[PDB]
Amino acid sequence: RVLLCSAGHSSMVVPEAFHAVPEGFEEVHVFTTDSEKFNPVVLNDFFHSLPNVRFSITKCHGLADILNERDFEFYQEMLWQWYLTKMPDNELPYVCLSGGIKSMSASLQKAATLFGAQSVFHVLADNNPRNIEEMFDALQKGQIHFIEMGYEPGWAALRRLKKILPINEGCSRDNFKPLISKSIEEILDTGKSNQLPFPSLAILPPIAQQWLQLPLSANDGAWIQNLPKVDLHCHLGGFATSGSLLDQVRGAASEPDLIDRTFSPQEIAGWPRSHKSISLDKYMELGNANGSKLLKDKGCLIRQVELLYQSLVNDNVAYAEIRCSPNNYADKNKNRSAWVVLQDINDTFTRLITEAKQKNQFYCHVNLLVIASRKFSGDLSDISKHLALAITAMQQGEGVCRIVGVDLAGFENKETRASYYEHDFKAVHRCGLAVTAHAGENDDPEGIWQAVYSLHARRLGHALNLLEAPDLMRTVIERKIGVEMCPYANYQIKGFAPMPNFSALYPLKKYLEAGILVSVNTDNIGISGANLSENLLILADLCPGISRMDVLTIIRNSIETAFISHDFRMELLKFFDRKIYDVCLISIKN
Amino acid sequence: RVLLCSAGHSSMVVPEAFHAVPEGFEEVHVFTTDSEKFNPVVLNDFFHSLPNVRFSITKCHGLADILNERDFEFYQEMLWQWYLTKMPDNELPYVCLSGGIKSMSASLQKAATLFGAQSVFHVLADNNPRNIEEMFDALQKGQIHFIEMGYEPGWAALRRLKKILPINEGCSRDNFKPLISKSIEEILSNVKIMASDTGKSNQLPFPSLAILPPIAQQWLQLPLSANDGAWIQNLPKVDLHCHLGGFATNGSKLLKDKGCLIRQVELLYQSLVNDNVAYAEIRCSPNNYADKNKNRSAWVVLQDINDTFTRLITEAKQKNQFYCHVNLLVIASRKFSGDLSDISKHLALAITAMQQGEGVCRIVGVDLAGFENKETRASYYEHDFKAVHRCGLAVTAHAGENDDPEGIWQAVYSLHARRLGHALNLLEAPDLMRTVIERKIGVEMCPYANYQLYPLKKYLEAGILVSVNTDNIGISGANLSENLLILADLCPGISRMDVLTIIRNSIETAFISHDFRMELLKFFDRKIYDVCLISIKN
Ligand SMILES: [Mg+2]
Ligand SMILES: [Mg+2]
Repeated sequence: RVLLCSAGHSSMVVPEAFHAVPEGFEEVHVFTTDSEKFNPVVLNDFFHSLPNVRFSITKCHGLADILNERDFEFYQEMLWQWYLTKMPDNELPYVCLSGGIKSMSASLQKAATLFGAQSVFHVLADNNPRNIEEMFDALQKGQIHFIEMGYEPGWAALRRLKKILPINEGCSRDNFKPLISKSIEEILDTGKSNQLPFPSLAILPPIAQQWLQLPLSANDGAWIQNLPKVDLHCHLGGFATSGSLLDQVRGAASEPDLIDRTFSPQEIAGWPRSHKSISLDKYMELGNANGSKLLKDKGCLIRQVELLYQSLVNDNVAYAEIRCSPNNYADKNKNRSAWVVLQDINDTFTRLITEAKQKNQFYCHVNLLVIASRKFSGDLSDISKHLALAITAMQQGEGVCRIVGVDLAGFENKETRASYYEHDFKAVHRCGLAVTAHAGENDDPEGIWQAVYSLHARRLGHALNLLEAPDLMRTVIERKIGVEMCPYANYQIKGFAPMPNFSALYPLKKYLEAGILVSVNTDNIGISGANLSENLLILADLCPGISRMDVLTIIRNSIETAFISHDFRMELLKFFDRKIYDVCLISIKN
Repeated sequence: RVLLCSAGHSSMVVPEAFHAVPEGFEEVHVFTTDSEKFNPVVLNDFFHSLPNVRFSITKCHGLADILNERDFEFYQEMLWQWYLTKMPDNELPYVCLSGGIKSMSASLQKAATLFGAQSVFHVLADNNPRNIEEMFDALQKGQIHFIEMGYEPGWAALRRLKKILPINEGCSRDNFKPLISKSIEEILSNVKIMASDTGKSNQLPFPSLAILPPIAQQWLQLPLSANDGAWIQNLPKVDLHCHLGGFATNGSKLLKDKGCLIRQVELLYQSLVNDNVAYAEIRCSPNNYADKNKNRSAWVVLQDINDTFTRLITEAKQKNQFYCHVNLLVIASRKFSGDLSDISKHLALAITAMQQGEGVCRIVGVDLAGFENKETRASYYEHDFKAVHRCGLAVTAHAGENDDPEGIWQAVYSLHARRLGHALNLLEAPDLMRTVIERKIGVEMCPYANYQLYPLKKYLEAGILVSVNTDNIGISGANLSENLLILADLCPGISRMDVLTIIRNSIETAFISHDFRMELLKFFDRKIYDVCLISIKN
């Protein structure tokens, strides 16, 4: 073990602390001011009798004693740097405070309680011995007291500053940034006080408990990636659109002869950070290289599903729901019916889940979503076909990758407000499925009312114009209705701050403070060119002033709004709680 | 602003610390041991020179100095106790550390880190001044120096130990108890359990009261005993279903006048506060109480109810004493054939009444109670509810006691009832269980009402947001604390955790605004924390 000490007038308190553990101590490292009242020769001869005990001596060069604010802050930053440098890599260092005047003793105590120490304590003797032949009988008589106030874990993970900040033993106060000063300066609203999800978030030391409340920044990439996230609006057809993913899915086709390798979607400057707003038609056009024209192949379908699952696992996602269009990928020529396609995707996902779980690795439990599209070019019987297919998949029953519900989506040019397609949606609720609705992407605030009150839809897509219907806000809020929303996709197809020639503000922050159960999603990964992590991170320059804890409550809302069973909700909540606790403990160790 | 400092052998710290802040302070408290070396006369006269600010001296009885482990632990306990009796109620205080020898300096810094402080600092003087005039002189020359440390927020949950013991009327060594040691050991054990185990580490399913001692959590996991009556009485509660007219059992025959209604409302409020209930929703019958011959319309009666309730709420709040926010629900008695327009009248009255706006008490929803029958199903009144949801109201229902499961289904889906009354036989339709589960439709079930095997346990296992209510206090002759008490013997194997789950489900199913729900969550969390932390000792 390694012990640390600081003393003033007293010269050999370190030997007194060296008997704190009856077994003994292994390493000794003492840091103190440049005052001459400390005697290094006595400590040297004391520790020379024990060669097996390492004895390293360091002093505050250029500072005999603390006298003013500048001297105090200089000594504080140097002892901080020495403390980060000198602790054991995996063990908390030992430390004692039986010596030194108030300033350095308090500074070392605060540094120890902020980083952590194996045991801080005090050693006092009744007879205040001056020579070793005195403290020998002082400890023999028991006069020396081993004053210990309690174990001090500190922040179990903060020492990343040892590496992210280069170790510089020789330096002055002229160049140092106290990140801790910024993390302490502003700590203490009702919301951030009591919207704490994941009850274990009350357990982290007050440093982390308040750090979670700081505004989110673009430099938060590793931490946001290391969180377990949830995606609820993902289109499988838009996963692979270009690049290595497209090459891999194309090469896995059963018959590569009929693979159109000539088409190539055009580039958008700065994509995904579009230099200007884009229309919906071109947004679908960028996904023309994939979709249904290429995914008819069974091998292509298997490769796409496996690649999507692998990417979802790589993005640290723990639960997801996938929107699929089984009818679009059916082909009667090869006896590839829509039901067969859905069954194959179910078996593939179940096999992937089982093989990931059997190895006790990280896996994202995945459930499907069927798409009852607007059915362009008429032929609305496919709506009933899709509902029947979903119902059959739902009472299929056995398995793990279950179908949870249906999705209604499509173009808003037809002006469908959940009334045209209401004539058949009555039967689905009897079985026990769940209904979403892509409503009001750019339409009037009227259709959503029937979408929630006649369709009984528990989720909404986008609905970015909800801010102008406060009456709709109130009824949405009381009914606990989730709102799926895609940051990058909406930003690209509509335009929001801060790109030039636009004044529209992203309604996310007001949606959160209102209390709408909004869950951030990614829509089409390949076309947008951004995974869940990037979509979450873009909120920094999308909605300024947002804090990490709003992200945490967004994740909690995403858990809440998923069409899943109760017991699975408890288990997933427990796993998310533990994982997120470890993440905020260890990842932000920076 | 409050200054706290330790007194050793010299009067150096206190005046320089008091004048260190340019604005100055208002309350200053200094802690010291039983040592006769220190003198209080200088500080006494200095603070008497400025009597506008407050000052006090606390002496650690029976301890002149620290000479062993027992002496130091006793001093630390009394220092922590003096600190906790001396937090300002809301704001964090300032701390000066330069007093005493390094031992009490470190103890005071530990106290500041543990309980949080506004801005702790150090004070040093080169010339070691002695008497007031030359302290002032040295401060004139700028020899004074304040060494600011930082701003510790501290453990928010650990500022709540003032409730268990402000002071033990000057405890002696014979009856001394290390309560602050209990606090520090509970928090360190919680952190160590978090860091060591994983199975216990991840469960944590509740509002972040995880910071109780592990012994407290183990006691909570234990099943209810019939002797926990004091504990449940002390816990804040919520009564989402209470009928005003059935308290003094009355109603149509007696309450036609005005003074009787006022005294009934006051009695209901007094009884409701008497049980420490923080929130309740009341269903009333304005048409049953109107008197046309006296020019007493139903609207007038409802306005009088709202006015007396909000007046009482304001009166209770002005005293800063514990008060119970109450909202009103307009009943729609299912009178069937008689005066079929009464239903439309009641809903229209509700829409008009909820729009009054100003008033802490308001109308948040309507009720569908009345004579239940197949003809009285939800598919009979549904022509009239196309607009109650349009104006943003809320609807409850009472079905399942003798009705049919498809009636419950249509009530859930046609009326879009946010809540539900009774429906004890919901087990026999697992499909209905799933429908009520995923839609998060609450259930209001009163154990005494059905008492006059109970499946509530199975309801918690499945996941119904079950709320326990009084229905009608008077005819049942029991309050909500009694209702919670019957669950012990009435349902064996019920754990004290499920009582808190019932309370939480009740506060989620209340027809309340988002911000009001947020405030109620915070207040409920603080109150349950305090009450369990107090009651675990006894
Ligand atoms: Mg979409
Ligand atoms: Mg009742």
